[PDB]
Amino acid sequence: TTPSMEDYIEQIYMLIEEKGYARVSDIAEALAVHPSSVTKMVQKLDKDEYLIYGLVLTSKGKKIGKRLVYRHELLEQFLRIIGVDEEKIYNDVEGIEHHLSWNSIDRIGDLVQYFEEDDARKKDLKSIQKK
Amino acid sequence: TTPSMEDYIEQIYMLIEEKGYARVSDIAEALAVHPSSVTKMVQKLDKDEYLIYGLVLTSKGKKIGKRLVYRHELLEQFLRIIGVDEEKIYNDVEGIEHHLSWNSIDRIGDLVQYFEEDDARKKDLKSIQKK
Repeated sequence: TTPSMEDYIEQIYMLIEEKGYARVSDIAEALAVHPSSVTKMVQKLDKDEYLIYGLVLTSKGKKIGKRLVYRHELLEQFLRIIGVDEEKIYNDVEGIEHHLSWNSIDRIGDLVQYFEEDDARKKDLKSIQKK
Repeated sequence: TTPSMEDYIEQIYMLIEEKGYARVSDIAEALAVHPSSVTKMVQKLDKDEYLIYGLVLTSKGKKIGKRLVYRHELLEQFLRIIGVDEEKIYNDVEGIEHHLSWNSIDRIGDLVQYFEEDDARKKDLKSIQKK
């Protein structure tokens, strides 16, 4: 499960949910890569049984894809809550998402919940930045 | 300033602070890489003027090195504070450190300060994990 493989699974999952299907051409455009690079990964994803062949995810691929989408969203919410400039959030998440253990993701989930459940906490955090 | 280059500068800075100098053999062992690779990277750092040649950092290299060590330390503090298993922290930081903008680092700094000025906040956060 490499970072690249994860980016592909996350994108395929999102396209299926968005359009109802995922074409190699839409993946190439979404990730800004050459279609041959897409064909190579797709074959690896099929061999590793994450999907079949247009592109259809297996239960294995769907489970991981849902987790990857959840992880990405959680991390954007994390950086957003702590005050990171919105414009910078996507690129940072795209890079760090692949290097956090599930344990760290669980704890970041708790941290997000901590601030989401009581706005007063968000206000107090903001006060720190103000200094 | 690629992730690999940053790992090298971080290690060189630390070795100089640790032993007083940085041998190529020590950099190789520290990063678990073959000496040949170290030679190649050192030539690049020398060209980009981060150091001169044993290995002595320029003010440019020292400034970056200090910030990289600070960044790594802050990130360990952050994962430690939110409850990540200590054994998992180093590896997560090693990977995410290169993918966080300075804006994200500054905000994580404020977040760590937020929890440090009131133990009650740490307690409330821990309760969420406990639950």
